[PDB]
Amino acid sequence: ESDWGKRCVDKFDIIGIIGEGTYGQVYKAKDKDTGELVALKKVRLDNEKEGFPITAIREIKILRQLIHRSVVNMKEIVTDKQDGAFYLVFEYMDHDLMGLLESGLVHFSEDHIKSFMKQLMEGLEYCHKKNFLHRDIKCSNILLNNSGQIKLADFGLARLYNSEESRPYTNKVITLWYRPPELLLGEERYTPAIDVWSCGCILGELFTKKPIFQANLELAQLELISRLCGSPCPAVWPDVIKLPYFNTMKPKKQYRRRLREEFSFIPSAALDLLDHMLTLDPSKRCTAEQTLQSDFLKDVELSKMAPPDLPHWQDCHELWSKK
Ligand SMILES: Nc1ncnc2c1ncn2[C@@H]1O[C@H](COP(=O)(O)OP(=O)(O)O)[C@@H](O)[C@H]1O
Ligand SMILES: [Mg+2]
Ligand SMILES: [Mg+2]
Ligand SMILES: [Mg+2]
Repeated sequence: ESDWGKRCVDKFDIIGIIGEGTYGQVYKAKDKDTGELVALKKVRLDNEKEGFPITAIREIKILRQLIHRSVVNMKEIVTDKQDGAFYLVFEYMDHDLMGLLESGLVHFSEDHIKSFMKQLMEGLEYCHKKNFLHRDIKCSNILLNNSGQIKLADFGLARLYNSEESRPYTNKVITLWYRPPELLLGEERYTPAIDVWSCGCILGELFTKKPIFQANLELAQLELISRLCGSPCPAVWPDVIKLPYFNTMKPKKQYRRRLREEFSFIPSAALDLLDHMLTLDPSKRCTAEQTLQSDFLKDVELSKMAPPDLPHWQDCHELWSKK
């Protein structure tokens, strides 16, 4: 169906609110004609000074350019009854990574992690190849269904990136805990590397079940990053002295990288990949394509993997986890 925007929201049965969204609520709902479960993201128009939100417009333009298994795919746009909000429509996903981790109902085996990472990275690689930067990777933006299928979501901060030559981009992107060192240090002409750093944080978080860098503020965050990955310095990161806040934001002692010691409990192949993902110099950081060729992922056959043990009776989304 090419003919978007005309079908009515009342063709869906609204089951319940699953999210609080930037420009409207997110609903679980059911298709009355097909019986299919969907998520509806509301876009409210009324009382907006500038009408339909430029934010949703950007996301819509990006979503429409991406078709991949591991990336959220918007089915149609529907309207409130007329004569007024729109609703973006997506395949319903039972959970997101944050809600699950927080539920305390789940445990992820090495095999589960491999499978999740394989799917996340293939989604990410696809986006990068299309010249999109995600810029908001975090647990709450990764969706998982009961069949154990992963989808990268929330393209609300994504943008096109110039692969041919460098361009200046917005710096305060990515929630702080997942934000890479070059951004904390004020880079504006950054790269798809920023997203891979976010993913290495997820990977580590899957093993410890807690976000691996948890600070309030930027300087504090850099210090925590320094403590694990080593201080940023020219010896490992020559270009670092060119960054705006390098002198201003300086860690507290000149730390050694102790990533491999701190995460020794992790399997060695996972740990290689983690090491590479959390490499401070974005130009040395592995690409999304590189992660897929790693020991940890290269031989993961998805068809041959058992779905994980996820609750089929509770939908573990981030909003739920708070309530
Ligand atoms: N297609 C979907 N299926 C199931 N749940 C979803 C879907 N899209 C979003 N959600 C839930 O709604 C929450 C908000 O969605 P999102 O796209 O992340 O908007 P935002 O973070 O900008 O408010 C997500 O954390 C997720 O838990
Ligand atoms: Mg989100
Ligand atoms: Mg968002
Ligand atoms: Mg590697």
